[PDB]
Amino acid sequence: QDYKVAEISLADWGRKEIAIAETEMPGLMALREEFSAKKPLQGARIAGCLHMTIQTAVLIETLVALGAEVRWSSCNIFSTQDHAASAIAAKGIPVFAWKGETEEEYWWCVEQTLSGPNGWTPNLLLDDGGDLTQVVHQKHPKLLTAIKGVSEETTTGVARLYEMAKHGQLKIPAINVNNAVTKSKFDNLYGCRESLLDGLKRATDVMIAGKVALILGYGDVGKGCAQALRGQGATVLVAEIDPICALQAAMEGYRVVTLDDVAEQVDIVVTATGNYHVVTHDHMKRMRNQAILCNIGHFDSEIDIQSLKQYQWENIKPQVDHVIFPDGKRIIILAEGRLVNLGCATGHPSFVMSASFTNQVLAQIELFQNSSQYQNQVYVLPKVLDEKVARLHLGRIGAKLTQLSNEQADYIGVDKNGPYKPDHYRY
Amino acid sequence: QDYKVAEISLADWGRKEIAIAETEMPGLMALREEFSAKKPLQGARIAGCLHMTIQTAVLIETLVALGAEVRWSSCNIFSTQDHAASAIAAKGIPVFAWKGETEEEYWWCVEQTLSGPNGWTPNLLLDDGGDLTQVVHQKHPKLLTAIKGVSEETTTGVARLYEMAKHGQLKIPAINVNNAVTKSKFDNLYGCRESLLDGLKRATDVMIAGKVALILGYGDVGKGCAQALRGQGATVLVAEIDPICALQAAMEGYRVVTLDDVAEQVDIVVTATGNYHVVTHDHMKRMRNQAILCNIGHFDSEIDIQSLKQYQWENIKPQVDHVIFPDGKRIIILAEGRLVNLGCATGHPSFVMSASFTNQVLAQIELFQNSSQYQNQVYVLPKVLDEKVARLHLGRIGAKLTQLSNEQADYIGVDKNGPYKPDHYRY
Ligand SMILES: NC(=O)c1ccc[n+]([C@@H]2O[C@H](COP(=O)([O-])OP(=O)(O)OC[C@H]3O[C@@H](n4cnc5c(N)ncnc54)[C@H](O)[C@@H]3O)[C@@H](O)[C@H]2O)c1
Ligand SMILES: NC(=O)c1ccc[n+]([C@@H]2O[C@H](COP(=O)([O-])OP(=O)(O)OC[C@H]3O[C@@H](n4cnc5c(N)ncnc54)[C@H](O)[C@@H]3O)[C@@H](O)[C@H]2O)c1
Repeated sequence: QDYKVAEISLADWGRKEIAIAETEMPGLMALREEFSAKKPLQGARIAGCLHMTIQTAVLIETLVALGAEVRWSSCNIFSTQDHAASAIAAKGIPVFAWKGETEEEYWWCVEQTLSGPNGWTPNLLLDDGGDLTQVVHQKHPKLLTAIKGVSEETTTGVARLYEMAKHGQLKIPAINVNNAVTKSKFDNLYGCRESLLDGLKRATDVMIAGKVALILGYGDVGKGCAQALRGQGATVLVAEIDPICALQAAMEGYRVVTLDDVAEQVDIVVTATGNYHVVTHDHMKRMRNQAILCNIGHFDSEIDIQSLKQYQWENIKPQVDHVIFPDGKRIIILAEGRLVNLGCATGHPSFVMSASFTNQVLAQIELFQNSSQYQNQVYVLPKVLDEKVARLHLGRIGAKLTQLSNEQADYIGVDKNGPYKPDHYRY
Repeated sequence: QDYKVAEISLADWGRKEIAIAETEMPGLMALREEFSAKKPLQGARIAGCLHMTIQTAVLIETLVALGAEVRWSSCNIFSTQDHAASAIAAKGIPVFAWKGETEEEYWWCVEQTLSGPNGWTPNLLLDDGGDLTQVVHQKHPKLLTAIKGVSEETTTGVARLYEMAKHGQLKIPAINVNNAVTKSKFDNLYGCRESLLDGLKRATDVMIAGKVALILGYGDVGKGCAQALRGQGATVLVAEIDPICALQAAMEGYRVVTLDDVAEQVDIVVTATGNYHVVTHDHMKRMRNQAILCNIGHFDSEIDIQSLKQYQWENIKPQVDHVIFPDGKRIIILAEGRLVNLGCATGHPSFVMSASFTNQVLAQIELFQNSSQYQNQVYVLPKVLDEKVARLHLGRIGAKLTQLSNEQADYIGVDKNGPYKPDHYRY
């Protein structure tokens, strides 16, 4: 068995939910219809490290339908949906992922995607968070020469690529999929606007209405989280280090505050910073009894979980834990500080993951075909492809585009078929 | 009298409202405090073409306090606040602006800023919409050699600059002030979110709640307009030519439709496209009795007002008119299709105009000092100045910034004092 999953017999349940998700993912299904005959990824050998969800299974099978061979692992120890991994494993696709991995099992799973039977080695990386990129660069540099490039899913992974490039550590071309508009401004924002609530509500019977909720970070994710909780009747506080993002939050009616000031006043804390130890031991000590603490940023290091090692952890149910302080006060921590929407729920819904993953497929096609035209730097896909991604998703939600006349295209200086905005337009 | 205004005796009223606006405009007052002693604009001779409002008077006096000599005109025939122009005129600053100019008077006013007593000629342009830039390039090309550059306020003006550059018509450096983040994402969005309602409510006793309102265009302005009307209980429809902006509107719960389809179904139509003849005669013929039609984009050419020339126009009150169709049906048109928030009300509130105009002052300083380092192209101010603008406005609305620790700055790859985002971050 060239796979490792929890229970293979969950495959039929996974297939059923995959069939449903396909009908919510028109971008991926359109790429199959456009490309599955020509097979533009025949000869592609993709090592993938990205949350093994039902939506990711549709990504995997789209890559396969386009001719790729892949080997897959998840980029988080709690984010796998076992029945999704099983459905993929049942198709014969090598996948190494289950919900609740140890850290040792996590890195073993990543390692399994770098080599397969018969001397299989990847010529492409598909990464979400930079761990697979890290492993190849730091531990298998012999693989780097045959890797055409990496396409990277998330903000934290791109930050790691930027730092590698700055220091001359990046040795392959990189496509920043996060900063496709149809990713960052949809997945990160609208996806989290729904899936933060999913994780919070599955984990606890805590009411949102009337609570004081603090969001750390007001980037694309924090913007969605703030919208989510405000709609449900919470008083929403925001912390920011960036004065432009702080001003945006203030102009939406949020008080912009520091956790140092407000730790005693909050019922719910959501870290969305992409940063390190924004919630410290003293904050958690100061938090009220039964306060809820979770992280929706990529790595659990947003919270200094290590400071809680000596307290009793009393498990409530899977991925919901009480940490009991010596004075008897308790806090509720979700998923041990790992990504809450994927640890305590099922991640983003299918429709918005389709926009992200259509971008992923196009990046893989571009790297596989034209990696020779790229240097060892970070790039984004051109705006014409970004607009194509949006176009492919309009029909599902019944949106009808107006067509420019010739004089209207000339008036604003665009082609009738786009692209419709200057390169640095921010939407 | 080196000025032309409506009634100079309104100056004391203008001074009173200017004093109030100063307390809402901390960015401009901070630049006075930082720079009024060193006078970085001593020797600057600015021709300005920008809505002569109370907020613009604070801009003008900030430039003057920094050492500039200016001559001012408005960029719209209805947008001047007569008492603001009078307060400026009373200070001895040459200004040529009144509410309700004819088109001949409008262009005469622009012409007055290009020459003053004693052979005064500008060495800097400050433009909002591109009309002043057009006049200098097309009718006074002798002035171009001594003009250090132009800073441009709005989306439509930047579009005109881009087209000039593409064809080799741009003969001075240009600073795109619109695409400072602290302008486009604040002024265009939050400003219009308030000032569309201002104009609509001052013009008519029309209730928003229960109405079907159509916004043409879902860029920064249309986004604010949609938010405004939705908060007040209207069913909000959106039209778009750009599939990314259409998808954004759909993901906020707006039906994305064409005016060709829905003309008979709408109570209110707001053009926010920056484009040409998006509302045609047939649309207006099809609109219901007492339907309200207005434009919040820069030029009245969004609506083919010319098609209504032969119908009776029955004035309701200043800038509110009935157009009576031969079948007896009437539509209400605001400000003859000119900018509704400035024609039927007073434009954006002071706080957000401060962020825009602080950017304007910094662009003028940069052009005056360093125009030699620029070619005849369009540029934006660097992100460090954009962040400074936001920083200067945080105190007024009580927002408290978190400070990065050293390890946190290193973790995300930024300096503790910024800039905090990559150059192409979209906020
Ligand atoms: N859970 C999900 O489904 C999901 C989806 C996309 C991204 N992410 C992850 O979420 C994180 C945020 O993503 P994003 O796209 O919003 O990034 P972003 O850079 O757009 O937003 C992060 C924000 O955090 C702020 N910040 C940084 N340090 C801070 C501190 N100490 N205190 C307060 N604010 C601070 C920054 O100023 C910035 O505005 C990343 O780790 C990203 O990989 C998660
Ligand atoms: N009233 C104000 O206070 C104010 C403030 C800022 C800008 N403006 C003006 O408003 C206009 C829009 O500014 P913006 O910053 O939102 O620009 P933008 O480019 O961000 O938004 C314009 C949008 O209109 C869409 N569009 C173009 N042609 C269309 C058509 N035929 N049908 C439907 N949609 C169409 C474009 O796709 C785009 O998304 C410009 O003229 C700008 O100068 C007015």
